[PDB]
Amino acid sequence: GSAVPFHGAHQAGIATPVQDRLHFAAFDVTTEDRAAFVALLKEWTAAARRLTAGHAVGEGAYGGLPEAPPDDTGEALGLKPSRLTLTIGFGPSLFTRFGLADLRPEALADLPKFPGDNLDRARSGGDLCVQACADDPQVAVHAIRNLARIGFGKVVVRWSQLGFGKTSSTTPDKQTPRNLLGFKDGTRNIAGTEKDRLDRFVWAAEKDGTPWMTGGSYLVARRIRMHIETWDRASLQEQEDVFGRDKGEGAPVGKAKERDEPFLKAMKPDAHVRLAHPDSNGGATLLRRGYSFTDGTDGLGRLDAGLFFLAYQRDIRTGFVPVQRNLATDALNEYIQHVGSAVFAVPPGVRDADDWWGSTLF
Amino acid sequence: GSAVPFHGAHQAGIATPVQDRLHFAAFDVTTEDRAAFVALLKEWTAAARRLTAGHAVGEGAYGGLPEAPPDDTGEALGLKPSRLTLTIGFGPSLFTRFGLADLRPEALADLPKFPGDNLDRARSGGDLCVQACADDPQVAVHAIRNLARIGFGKVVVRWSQLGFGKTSSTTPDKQTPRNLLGFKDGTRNIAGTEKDRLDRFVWAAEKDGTPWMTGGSYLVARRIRMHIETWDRASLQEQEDVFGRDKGEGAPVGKAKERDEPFLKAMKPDAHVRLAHPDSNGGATLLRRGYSFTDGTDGLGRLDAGLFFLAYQRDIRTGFVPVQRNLATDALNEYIQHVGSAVFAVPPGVRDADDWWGSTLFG
Ligand code: HEM
Ligand code: HEM
Repeated sequence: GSAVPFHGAHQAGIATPVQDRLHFAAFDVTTEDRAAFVALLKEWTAAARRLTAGHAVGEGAYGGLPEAPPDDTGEALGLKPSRLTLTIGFGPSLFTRFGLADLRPEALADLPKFPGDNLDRARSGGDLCVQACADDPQVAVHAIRNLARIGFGKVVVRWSQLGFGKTSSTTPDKQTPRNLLGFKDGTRNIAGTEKDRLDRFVWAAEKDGTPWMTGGSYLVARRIRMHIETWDRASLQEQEDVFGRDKGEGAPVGKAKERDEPFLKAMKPDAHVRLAHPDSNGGATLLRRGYSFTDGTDGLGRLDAGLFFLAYQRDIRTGFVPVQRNLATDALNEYIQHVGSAVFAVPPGVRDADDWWGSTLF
Repeated sequence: GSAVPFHGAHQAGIATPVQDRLHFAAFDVTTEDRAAFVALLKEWTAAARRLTAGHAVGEGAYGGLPEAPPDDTGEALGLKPSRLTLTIGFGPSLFTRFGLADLRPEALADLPKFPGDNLDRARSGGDLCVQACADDPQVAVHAIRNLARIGFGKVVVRWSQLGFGKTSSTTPDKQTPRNLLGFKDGTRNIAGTEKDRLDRFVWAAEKDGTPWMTGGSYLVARRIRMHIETWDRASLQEQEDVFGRDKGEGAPVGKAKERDEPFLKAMKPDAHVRLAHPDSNGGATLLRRGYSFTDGTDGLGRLDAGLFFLAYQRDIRTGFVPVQRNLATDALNEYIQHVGSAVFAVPPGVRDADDWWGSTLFG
């Protein structure tokens, strides 16, 4: 139930232990007035300081003037902070506004088309994003709803995604969660304690070429549908061969324990783990932080199921792009389809109580 | 505690403690063969016994023959029972199959059209339901996914709804949950401790007319969207006047504490509490067991959120129908819309290890 500190050199919600629930929103900007947009970023930062400490925004949820709408919508009253983090990102499309064209980072690369992509344009892209993670879904919905309300007239929600359960780990000391295919997901990630690996693979550095982004990161979001009818009729051996790990323990093929190191030559040449491993990709390493979803039925008698994949990296060109390119022959492709995509530059942290989201850019 | 017993005179999931999360699924039957359907009910009961104890279905999720699909899909390995309950119900449309038309209970009444209804036919009705409630949403989803798999070829999933209430790890058990309008929700309800009130208002009795249903109950489900962005622009006074209770404490107007008994004459005539109260409805009293939902955002950027309303009662004609009829002029109607509906007869409990869901109906 405890609070996660909001201020720092980096934004929380990346290296932080992964919380149980997600509410992710992408917004488009509707104002052309730079000063008005700056005012919004400041007001949002002030609200985020309240929300992440379990307090109501503005003057509260009740006890004001009877004839005015309350400043806070009130549905998180009496709840703990529940490890809420709020992480903001800026999309490539933002940099066509407010005279920002020459400040777009090179590392904020547009993704190529990948074989098998079927991207819905309405649930792709976005001028900006807010990732809300918490252990209580009500706390996460409250945060997104109140930010959107404050932004009325300056921003609109483009698309959103809820995640009911995590499929990732930044804490190797704790149990690794399973995805809806029934396999542990998150064994070989980057841990929040691994400061050297975070500096090498996740945080942007001054020397990388974009000063305002120092201490930030780059985010790729992919909405992935899972063909569960097809998967659920596969044999146990087929399932294990797809990944290169056994289902019950999650050990590499031939080994006894989850955290034993993979021996790649024992895996099939199209096994997911073999293709995705840093040693297969010139050392490229990612911080994975995704969640499972189910959005009803598919209208054909079946449950809908998928994975909302999130990865953080120091440079999109040296992280997600080489790895996903190497997955062109993945055995897993038979059972999944990418149906949504977005990239964002995640700025540095809010240093103290006088700072504000995006201050290094604006 | 960690598990809820499966066996009993009544099914669990009605009077037993309210769990943090819901996965509710409605199913349509595709077979015409009565024997095949009975065999499914037996297989589903065997699976439910395993699932509610935190065990995998059948021979397990791994360690069987490599060339066979696993019996259990594996996504709940390592999780706890999580207070899982599985509650089955039968829709009016099931009774047009298997020669059952003369065994439909009179208390399983079709609902009338109510003012302002905008029902999506695709998210309404169903031959069967399974209500899966647990404190961990992955435990609930795993249960529905595996029942649907076991049934493939005999049933399909018609519609599915996820919901949430409180998070019990961080929120005290005695605190009333708030709904997404920011008001406390559940103050004046039937509690599972009230044995006599359950007998009077919730459980079907033998003398009610349908012997196979003795110890069962009747369920109404309504998916109710809230117009969140319109509500959030209303004044504090307007929101309180809609309900007849204050927002901070949830006390009735003119009183000081949440649990103070209401004085109906102090509320506005079309306030929700005044219209819904038993004294306004000839004594009609309901067990509410609903869950909030937030599904995402719609094509206009608005939040697709609301209340998945569930009510249990001894007879639909003397429970939900009179009360919802009385809400025709409710001040709350400005901010909500009913967009899905279904009714089910929930049979009696599974008595012991040799009994099965539906045994009193099928024989
Ligand atoms: C529905 C889609 C996916 C599923 C079900 C899935 C599943 C898994 C599983 C079960 C593991 C093994 C345990 C672990 O180390 O985490 C794994 C590893 C991994 N996955 Fe995926 N994955 C999916 C999509 C992706 C995508 C899109 C990428 C990147 C483009 C990716 C990158 C990785 C990486 C880098 C590893 C760790 C390899 C290593 O260093 O040992 N995965 N995945
Ligand atoms: C989105 C829809 C609804 C919302 C937000 C809502 C909200 C509330 C609230 C805040 C209360 C007061 C606290 C309490 O005693 O629980 C209440 C009471 C009540 N509601 Fe509703 N309600 C909704 C729909 C319905 C429907 C559809 C019915 C029945 C057909 C219903 C029946 C009642 C009853 C019987 C009470 C208790 C009144 C009493 O005995 O004091 N509600 N509701």
